[PDB]
Amino acid sequence: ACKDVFPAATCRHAKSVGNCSSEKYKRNCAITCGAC
Repeated sequence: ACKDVFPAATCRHAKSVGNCSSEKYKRNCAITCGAC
């Protein structure tokens, strides 16, 4: 049970660079960062 709260535009931006470690863009965009 999860869903990306943050906008895809930002999410991808974090992943691209590899800032997935940061919680700021992990709790919301779980589908992207968490990969659930």
